[PDB]
Amino acid sequence: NHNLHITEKLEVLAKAYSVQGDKWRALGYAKAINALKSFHKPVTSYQEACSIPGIGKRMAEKIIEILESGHLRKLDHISESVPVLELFSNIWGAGTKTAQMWYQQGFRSLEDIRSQASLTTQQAIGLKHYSDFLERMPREEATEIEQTVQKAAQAFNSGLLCVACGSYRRGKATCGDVDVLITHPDGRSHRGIFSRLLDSLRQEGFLTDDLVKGETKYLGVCRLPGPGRRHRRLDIIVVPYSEFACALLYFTGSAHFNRSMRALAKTKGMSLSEHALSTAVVGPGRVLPTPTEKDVFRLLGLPYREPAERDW
DNA sequence: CGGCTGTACTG
DNA sequence: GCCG
Ligand SMILES: [Cl-]
Ligand SMILES: [Cl-]
Ligand code: NA
Repeated sequence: NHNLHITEKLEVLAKAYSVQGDKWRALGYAKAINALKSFHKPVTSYQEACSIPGIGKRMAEKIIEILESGHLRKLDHISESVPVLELFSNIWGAGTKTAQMWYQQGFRSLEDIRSQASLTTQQAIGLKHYSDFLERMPREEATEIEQTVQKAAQAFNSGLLCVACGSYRRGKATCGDVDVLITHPDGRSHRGIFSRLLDSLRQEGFLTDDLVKGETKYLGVCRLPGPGRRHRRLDIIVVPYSEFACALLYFTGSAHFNRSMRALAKTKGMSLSEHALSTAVVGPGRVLPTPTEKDVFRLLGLPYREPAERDW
């Protein structure tokens, strides 16, 4: 990580682009920043800069200004709105467009939002849990959340598999949120469970707010019982057994891992989703058999990677 | 020039 | 932003 002196300046620029909705430029910055964060030695030569994949002409030119001047002149033309747009867009359910609208309307603080903004149902929940949603949890707590869902689900059928995915499954010490993936080996007994499970978890007082209720995926808010507990983001997903491996892969991530794998599948005339690895349409396309995650890797001509190896 | 992943909610 |  011999990077700090350059990346710190780039991240400021990156975040500005992000919160103002210039997602593609922010992507380039993210990737560039990630590369610098993983190069063996500190960057010295302009040519050395280009030498790195993810860093090109313009990023090189910028890195050179940092190494020399110790300051990047672009960081001075960042709209003063940025901190407020970040503040506003950290409300779950409010993105760049909402943040900008609120800013235009003269709002500057969460007090302004609370007292004067018209909030969607999701945004009101997001504001209520503003601080909690910015907090990570120790992985031990993710374990408890998993078991809470598992115990509730297994009440309906002891054969149900319940797996917490995301950074938890990638073996991280802390987790931003928990995704519990649920299926049944017999390809059938997963049906019916979804709505009953949610209602059970709600009656138990575990689910405190619902954000999105989809057909097979729920997004909401949970809190474990007892003192000193925070509200945590929880998704619960139910999939037929045939999708298990692709869903494990997707819900495990990371984000960059997922997009890279999808990009690779596309180069090979395939398409990869949380549902299946398919032949490209580029009729509709054929679902390729993938009973395990290894199968997805092999079909893409990749050696298997354990969840901890997918933390990109 | 233009893709940069592919999915599924809300209202 | 990067890159084919
Ligand atoms: Cl542009
Ligand atoms: Cl595992
Ligand atoms: Na948000």
